[PDB]
Amino acid sequence: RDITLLECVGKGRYGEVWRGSWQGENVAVKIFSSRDEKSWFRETELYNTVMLRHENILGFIASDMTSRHSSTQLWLITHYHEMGSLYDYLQLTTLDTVSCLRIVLSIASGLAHLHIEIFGKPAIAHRDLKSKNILVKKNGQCCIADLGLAVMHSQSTNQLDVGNNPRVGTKRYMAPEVLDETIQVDCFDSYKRVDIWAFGLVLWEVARRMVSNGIVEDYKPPFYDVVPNDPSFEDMRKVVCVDQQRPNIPNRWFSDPTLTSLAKLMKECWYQNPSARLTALRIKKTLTKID
Amino acid sequence: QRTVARDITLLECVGKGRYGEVWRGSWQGENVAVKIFSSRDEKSWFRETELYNTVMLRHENILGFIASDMTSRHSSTQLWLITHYHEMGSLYDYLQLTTLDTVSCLRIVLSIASGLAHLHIEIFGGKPAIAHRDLKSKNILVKKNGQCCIADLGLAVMHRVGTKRYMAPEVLDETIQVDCFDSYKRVDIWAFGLVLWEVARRMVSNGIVEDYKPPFYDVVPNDPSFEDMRKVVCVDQQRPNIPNRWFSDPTLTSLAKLMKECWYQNPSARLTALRIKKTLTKID
Ligand SMILES: COc1cc(-c2cncc(-c3ccc(C4CCN(C)CC4)cc3)c2C)cc(OC)c1OC
Ligand SMILES: COc1cc(-c2cncc(-c3ccc(C4CCN(C)CC4)cc3)c2C)cc(OC)c1OC
Ligand SMILES: COc1cc(-c2cncc(-c3ccc(C4CCN(C)CC4)cc3)c2C)cc(OC)c1OC
Ligand SMILES: COc1cc(-c2cncc(-c3ccc(C4CCN(C)CC4)cc3)c2C)cc(OC)c1OC
Repeated sequence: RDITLLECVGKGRYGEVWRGSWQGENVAVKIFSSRDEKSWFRETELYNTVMLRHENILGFIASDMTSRHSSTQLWLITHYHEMGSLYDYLQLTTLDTVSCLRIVLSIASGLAHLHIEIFGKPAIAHRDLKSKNILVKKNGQCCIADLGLAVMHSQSTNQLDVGNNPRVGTKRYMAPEVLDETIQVDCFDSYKRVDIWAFGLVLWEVARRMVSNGIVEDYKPPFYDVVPNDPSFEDMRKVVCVDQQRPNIPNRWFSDPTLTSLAKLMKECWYQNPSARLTALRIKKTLTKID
Repeated sequence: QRTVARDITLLECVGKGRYGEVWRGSWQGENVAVKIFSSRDEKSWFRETELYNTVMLRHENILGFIASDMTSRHSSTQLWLITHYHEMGSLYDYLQLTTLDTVSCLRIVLSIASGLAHLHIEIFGGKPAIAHRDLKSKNILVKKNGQCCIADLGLAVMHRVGTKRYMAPEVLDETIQVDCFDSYKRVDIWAFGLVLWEVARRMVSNGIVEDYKPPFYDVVPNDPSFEDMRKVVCVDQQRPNIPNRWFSDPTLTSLAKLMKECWYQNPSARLTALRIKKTLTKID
C-alpha cells in the first residue's frame, strides 16, 4: 500500500499531481485543494463502478480521505502516463494521418464508453472534456481523465444523478447553452451534448497538428484569436453566444481528404442547437471509417 | 520527497455482521479500527465519507475519524473506514458483564448526551446540524476514561433504515414529517431514552441490579419485524418497565423521569439533547 512521492508534474487551483512509486511502478497521485473537495468525492463515486474500467479511461488505483485534528487530505491514485496530457503532447509534436486518427478515435472510444450505459455502468457525461484532461499512452492511444464533474443516468430506473458540485466546466470549452445558462439541468441528453461540443474543440486542436502537403498549424487553444488571455465566463459568452464564433478551419485542410472529413465532423459537433449535434457513437463510427 | 505509509496491519477481527467486519489494526505503532464494508452496505461508507468530506467532526464523544479508503480490486471495489480504536468495545458488550455505580452510570449517559447534542447543533462560521438515525448501545463505544463515543454515521442526515427495535412511533406508523429536520432529532431522542434505560438497569442501588436486557425484550421476539414493533410502540403504546427498586434511589428516580420525557408519543413533546445534558449535570 506504501507510495513514495517523487516529483510534482502539475500544480494549480485544483491541487497538485505527483509522479510517485508504488511496488516499483510509477503511479499518479493527485492531492486536491480543499476548495475542490466536492470533485474528489464525485470522482470517488464514479470510480466505485467496476465496469467503468476501459483502455481509454484513466485507470483507477485508490482514493483516500485522511484527517487528523482539523486538517484533511484528499488523494486520488491512478495510472501514470509519462507522455503527459494531449495538451502537452501537441505543443511540441506534429502528427501524421495514422497518428492523428489513432488519437481522435481513442478519445471518441472513451467518450462513447462513458455515454453508453452497460446493464453495470450508468450512462456518464463528463462535463469538463479538454486536451489537459486527456492523457497520451505509450501505444499512441489516449485516455480521458477527471470525472469530478460527471453526471450519471440509469435508463432502467429513470434516475439522473447530477451530484453536488458547484464547480463548472473549463470556460474556454463551454458550449453555448452552458455560457448562456439556458441548458436544461434535469435532461441527461443535455450533458452528453455539452461533451460533444467540447470533443469538437479537441478534434480541432489535434487536426491543426496533423501535417498535410508540408503545412501544419502551431498549437493553439480554442478561441485563442478572439478572447483575452485567461478568458472569463463573460469573455467566452461574448464570442460563442453573442458573436456566434466557431474555430476557423484552415483552408489548407480542404486539400487533404482526412482533414476535410475531420472539419465536417467538428462542424457537426458545433451546432448552436444541441439536439442537432452528432452522438459520441456516431463520431466513433465515422472515425473508424475515415482513412 | 516523502514516503506515504498506507500499510495497515489487520491484527484481529472484533466484529462480523451483514455490515461487513471490524478489525483491530495497526498503523505506524498507532492502534486503529478498520471497518471493511460488505457490498450490501456500500452506501453507508459513501454517506459517512460524504459527511466527513463536508465537516471534519472532532469531539471527545464522537468516534474519531482517521480515513476513508477505496481500493480497486480485480473485479470489485474495497471500502474501508479507519477510526480510533476503543479496546473496551461497545456499550452493548460492556453492559453484559459490568455493573455500574452512580458516578460511572452518570458519566456514561452524560457523555452520550454530549456527543448527541454535538451532532444535533448547527454551529455558524462550524458544522451543519446532524441527526444520527441509528442510535443504539451497539453504536456506542466505551473509552478507557469511562466516557463513551457515538459511532456509525452511515445513516446520518445533515441540515438502509434504522434498527427496528429502536424506531420511534412516528417511524413505525410512517407519520414522521420527512421534510422536517427536527423530526430526525426527535427520532434520535427516542432511541437515546431506550439506551438510558439499558444503562440505568445496570446501575446498582441497595445491592440490587437488573440483568442486561435490550429494550422491549419482554414484548417482541429477537429480530422483531416492523409490524411487531408497530403493534407494541404505536398501537398498544407500551414503554419499557421502570422497576420499583429505582424509586428508592434518587439517581434512578431522576433517570426514570428523564427517559419518560424521551418517550412521548408526540415527538415535539420530547426533551432536546441540550435539555437532557442540563438535567444530567443537576443529578447528584
Ligand atoms: C490521517 O491520520 C494520521 C495522519 C498523520 C500525519 C502524518 N503525516 C503528516 C501529517 C501532517 C503534517 C502536517 C500537516 C499540516 C500542518 C500545518 N498546517 C498549517 C498545514 C499542514 C497536516 C498533517 C499527519 C497528520 C499522523 C497520524 O497519527 C500520528 C494520523 O493518525 C493515524
Ligand atoms: C487530468 O487529470 C489527471 C491527470 C493525471 C496524470 C496522470 N499521468 C500523467 C500526468 C502527467 C505527467 C507528466 C506531465 C508532464 C507534461 C509536460 N512536462 C513539461 C510537464 C509535466 C503531464 C501530465 C498526469 C497529470 C493524474 C490525475 O489524478 C491522479 C488526474 O486527475 C484525475
Ligand atoms: C493516501 O492514503 C493514506 C495516507 C496516509 C498518510 C500517510 N503518511 C502521511 C500522510 C500525510 C498527511 C498530511 C500531509 C500534509 C503535509 C502538509 N501539507 C501542507 C499538506 C499535506 C502529508 C502526508 C498521510 C495522509 C495514511 C493512511 O492510512 C492511515 C492512508 O490510507 C488511508
Ligand atoms: C459501531 O461501529 C464501529 C465500531 C468500531 C469499533 C471501534 N473500536 C473498537 C471496537 C471493538 C473492539 C473490540 C470489541 C470486543 C472484542 C471481543 N470482546 C467483546 C472484547 C471487545 C468490540 C468492539 C469497534 C467495533 C469501529 C467502526 O468503524 C471503524 C465502527 O463503525 C463506524
